[PDB]
Amino acid sequence: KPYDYVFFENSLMKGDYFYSQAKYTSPSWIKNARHHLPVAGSVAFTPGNSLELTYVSAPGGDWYSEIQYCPVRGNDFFREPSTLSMQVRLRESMNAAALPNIAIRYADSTYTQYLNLRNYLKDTRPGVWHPVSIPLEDFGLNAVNDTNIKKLAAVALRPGTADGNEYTIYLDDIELLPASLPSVSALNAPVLQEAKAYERHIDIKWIPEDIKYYRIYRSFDGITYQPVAVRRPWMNRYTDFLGEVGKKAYYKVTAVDYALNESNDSQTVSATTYPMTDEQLLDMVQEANFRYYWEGAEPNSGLARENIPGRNDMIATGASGFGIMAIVAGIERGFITREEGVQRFLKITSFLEKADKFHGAVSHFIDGTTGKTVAFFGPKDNGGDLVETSFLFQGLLTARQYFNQENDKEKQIRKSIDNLWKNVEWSWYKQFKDSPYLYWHWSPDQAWVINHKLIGWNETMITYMLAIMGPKYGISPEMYYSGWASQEEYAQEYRADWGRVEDGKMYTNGNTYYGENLKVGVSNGGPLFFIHYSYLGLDPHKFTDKYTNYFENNQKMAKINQRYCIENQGGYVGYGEDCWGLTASDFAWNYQAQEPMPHRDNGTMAPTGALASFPYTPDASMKALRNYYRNHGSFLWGEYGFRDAFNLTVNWVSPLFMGLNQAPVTVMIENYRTNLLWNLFMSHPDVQKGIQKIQSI
Ligand SMILES: [Ca+2]
Repeated sequence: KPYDYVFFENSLMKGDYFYSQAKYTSPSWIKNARHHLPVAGSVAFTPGNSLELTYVSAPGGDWYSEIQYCPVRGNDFFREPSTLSMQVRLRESMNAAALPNIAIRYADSTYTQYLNLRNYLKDTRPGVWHPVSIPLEDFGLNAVNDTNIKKLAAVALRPGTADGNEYTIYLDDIELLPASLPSVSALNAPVLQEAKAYERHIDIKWIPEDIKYYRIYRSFDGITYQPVAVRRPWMNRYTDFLGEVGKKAYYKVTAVDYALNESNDSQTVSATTYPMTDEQLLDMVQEANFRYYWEGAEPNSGLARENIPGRNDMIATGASGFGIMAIVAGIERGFITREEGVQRFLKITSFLEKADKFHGAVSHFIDGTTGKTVAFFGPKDNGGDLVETSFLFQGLLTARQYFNQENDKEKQIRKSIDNLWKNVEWSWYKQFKDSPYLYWHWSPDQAWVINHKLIGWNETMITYMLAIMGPKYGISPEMYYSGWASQEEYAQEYRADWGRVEDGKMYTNGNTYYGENLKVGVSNGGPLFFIHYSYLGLDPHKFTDKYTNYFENNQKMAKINQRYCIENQGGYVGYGEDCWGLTASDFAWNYQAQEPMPHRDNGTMAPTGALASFPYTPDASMKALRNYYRNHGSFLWGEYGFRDAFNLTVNWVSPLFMGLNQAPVTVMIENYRTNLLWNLFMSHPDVQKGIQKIQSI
């Protein structure tokens, strides 16, 4: 599906808008918070909010503003646009010439020509939203399409007439649209299924034609409704964070087409928030994250999307393994029935049967509609990803132990998984017969070009575990020491290269951080997801190598991370006992692999850090959960659990939910609660054998 290339719809944060700039040279002025545009929460075309553009264009002064396109992982396919559409509202009547000049800033920081905004404003009456359409043509833009649209970095704004007066205009729904607006033959209300209240929020969900968005209406009395949110068609769900307990709200949803016609109302649903215990909070968090892998699954495969909003069709195989485990948990927790689960797993297993194999391994990314590998990370990564394969198969072997009933469907699930599992040629990923290491990747056409050795401490322990547990194409248990825990010079250098410290370059570490002596681990543990991914199924309580027991050591990493965060050397806003777990996520412009280390901390906290650490640091993780939900939920709690990351220091929250990050929360919560996934995985015969073999060295 194509996205609209949107510069602004709504700020997920209050106050100011991360993806904007506003600056000035006195005697001119533009209102800004840390050179970001203010977010007006009291006026909006698409509810939530709009951007406030309050300025003084004074003779001899200047101001500049821009609204920056927010890149989102996998947001690569867009409608071919012809127009820059905005909604513009003037607070006061004004000379139209005092309105801003407008341009588009390219990715290289050159600009289009500036146009007077007055020329696209039929009506300059204040206190009403005016649709504006600027043909891209008028900026002197040639044909815009997927190959070049991302060079349209920002909508730039400059003074009109320097008349020296203060004007406030509001800008909303700044986006590129096609010349021909998508239309719909009929514009029907979605079926609004229910409202589900929790403590601070109500979740509504509906079932759906190329509409623009759903508009959500809320009433506190059932009589008068106000528009509270919009949801794009890729989200059939809305999370209304009331922030208030015992609060009744009624909800009504309409569908809006690109012409901004509105369907009739859905049925009205209501719910009332109520106080929640920690148990209820765990349930809710597990459930919301589960949604990502259930209703949020790529529908053909049943598997986990890399991210939402992201590629519609691309599944991530590692995240899918995590999600598989989230789904098993979700069945046990009664979020879905076993039969629903079974149906999903029949689809999952049939799809994985058909997916491209690379010596039995899977690629990182697969197109869920075709089974074909997607070279999402570049043309070299177009074949097997053994680590992702291991994450997938950690999930599948867990599922295989779960679906143990003697019926034809669970038999088929089991059959399929056993065969998929047996046929992962782990040994192939040695590259050489005598390689001390597994390799991360193998390309069908470029062979070992990426050439990344699997060297711990990092996230890849389960890759070695599963490689060694593989019943047909297993590798020697010695590979755990020669590869994963390699003492070679090269492996030492590899560790120090990413770690930027010498600590843990010997696999073993032995240094103390925040009073915790870390037996194993690069630096003070690396991104905290290192103690999650390989330990969703592999029970770290039940694996001990010659250096350490892993629950003990992993738990130290969690505590170290929390203690770093409490200490908060960086002075980052909101870090503390209830806000910790530095780990990898997308941030504003790029991926970052954050750690409890100054050079890998910039104020960005991914909730998955603390939350998937539950089994290790339950109280600390429960504190995080409570904080994230009750204090930060207005921006941080969403339809698929917590947003991927947030940075209170720069006033940013992630626009996405990440396949990698949501399931660990469900799964590790579950392992803390019942040991479910651990017990499942650890009961697998091949798993037991491999562990025995490794521990007997
Ligand atoms: Ca808006």
